[PDB]
Amino acid sequence: NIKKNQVMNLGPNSKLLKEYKSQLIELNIEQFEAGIGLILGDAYIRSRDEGKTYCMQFEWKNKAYMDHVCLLYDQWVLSPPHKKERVNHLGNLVITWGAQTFKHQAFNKLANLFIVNNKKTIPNNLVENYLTPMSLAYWFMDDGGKWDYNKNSTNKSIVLNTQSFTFEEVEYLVKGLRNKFQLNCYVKINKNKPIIYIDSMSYLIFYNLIKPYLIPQMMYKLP
DNA sequence: ACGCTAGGGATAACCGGGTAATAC
DNA sequence: GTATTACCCGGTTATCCCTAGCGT
Ligand SMILES: [Ca+2]
Ligand SMILES: [Ca+2]
Ligand SMILES: [Ca+2]
Repeated sequence: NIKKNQVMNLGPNSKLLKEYKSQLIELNIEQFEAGIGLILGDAYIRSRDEGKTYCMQFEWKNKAYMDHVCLLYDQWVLSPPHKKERVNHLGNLVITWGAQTFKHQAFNKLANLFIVNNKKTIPNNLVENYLTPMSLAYWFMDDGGKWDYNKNSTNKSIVLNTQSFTFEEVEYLVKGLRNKFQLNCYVKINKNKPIIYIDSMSYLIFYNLIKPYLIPQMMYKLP
């Protein structure tokens, strides 16, 4: 076998890299479980072939989170996160951090769940059959936040920013969250698009499930 | 008198395209 | 010359927080 340190700065078509890639067969349980939450959240899973391999591309303002995800997928990630500096239409500078895994058939398992016929969809019983506490944690860290951002608020209600999904898809996600994790949640409307509202009653239930997996610099998102 | 939420707006992300670097 | 592909880019906007001023 080959150590990552030996390949991480070779060319894309380097034979040693391909030999390093061939040693890896599957995502570990943690990378797959977190992957579910990430693809529900801020993650871009893509194929350049016809579904033979997939990679995940990442972009985040939060560098520490980017770092944490890169460490989680360490064996799949050759490069540190690269700084992305861009200029707005208003003239403002915008900083974010970019990273990607290399492409690999091990990522097909994640893609098969969501990417059917070249389009990001949600399967019927996704939450019920796949979403673990770890998945929920990464989903929250990607899409999660407060319902009440007022200073000195007593409201402990959570929001999951699911605006890219259809109303029907989000309803199914709600049905799952309620049945599997006993969360008192329902669909609400922002910009004529769906979000998931988790009531303040269920705050402790939600927080206890995800606490093992969240990082300090993502705690600001919690009420 | 003030908890709460619909609506605002500049991002913080998603999404594909291009290319520099091996192999043959 | 062609295939290969990880690390960038830049086009876009649905996010992701902030708050007006509604409702009681
Ligand atoms: Ca998202
Ligand atoms: Ca996010
Ligand atoms: Ca988006």
